[PDB]
Amino acid sequence: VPVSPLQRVNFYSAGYRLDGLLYTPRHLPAGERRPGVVLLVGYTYLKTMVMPDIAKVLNAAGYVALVFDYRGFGESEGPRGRLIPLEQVADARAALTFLAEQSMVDPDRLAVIGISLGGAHAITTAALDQRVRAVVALEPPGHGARWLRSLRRHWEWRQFLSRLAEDRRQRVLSGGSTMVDPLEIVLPDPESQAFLDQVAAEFPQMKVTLPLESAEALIEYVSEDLAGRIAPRPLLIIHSDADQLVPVAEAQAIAERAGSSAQLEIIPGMSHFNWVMPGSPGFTRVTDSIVKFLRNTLPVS
Repeated sequence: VPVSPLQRVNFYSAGYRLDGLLYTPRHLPAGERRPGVVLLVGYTYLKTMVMPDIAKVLNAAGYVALVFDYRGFGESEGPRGRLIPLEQVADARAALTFLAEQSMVDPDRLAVIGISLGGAHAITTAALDQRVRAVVALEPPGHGARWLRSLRRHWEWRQFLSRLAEDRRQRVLSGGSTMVDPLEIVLPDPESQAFLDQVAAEFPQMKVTLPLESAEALIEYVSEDLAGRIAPRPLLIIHSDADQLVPVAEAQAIAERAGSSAQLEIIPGMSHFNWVMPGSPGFTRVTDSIVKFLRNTLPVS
């Protein structure tokens, strides 16, 4: 049975039916198993954003790629907009189980690539799961509280923390968390706000609200504390100084904790959003860096 180059797939995570897209290289010989890559999207992003373009590059280099929506997001089941980082990591581990069961994939040659918050998930997933042979983390927050803290002036952060303590009281006493615009938690600079408005105008189905509980779980989410556990398995961290939404200091703090087997690559012309377009020079420089890392870590041969 020849495998279709593009399949809509479904698999479960904690009883929730997750929705994914499985990219297999065109005209792949029958019986041939290839390295499989799990693609992890960022904060409130849908699986159709950026990842189908990265999967196309990956398929041309001979790799099988799987992207999926986290529980509560996109086409996946789950409490709507309820973002709990360790649940997104558990979803990524269920995606590894599904991908390892595919006929065209070698279960012993699995890799994970994540963008931004998904990059922190790639690190956490590799730390807890030995099936991850290689990891790529693009623009990852190393410490949730430090990352979100840096987006506000100190007085604004203290005020946000008090709002969170009041919400913790209300959800324990009565059951529900206050639902907010995701940009009330990840407070963007005016530049990111303008791009995010453009991306939301194009993908209006990406519109969601998150419970304030998601800010508290993100504050307690420190992928830095687990980065060292990736032991001799390689990690590539791709970041830049130009990133105003996730400071490059986050990538630097992860690289110090991960050690010598990790490699930190700074790309000069690279903001949080200027490299996403497939025709852009930043897209080519990023995807070339990913493909080179995957080639000498998980060779197609």
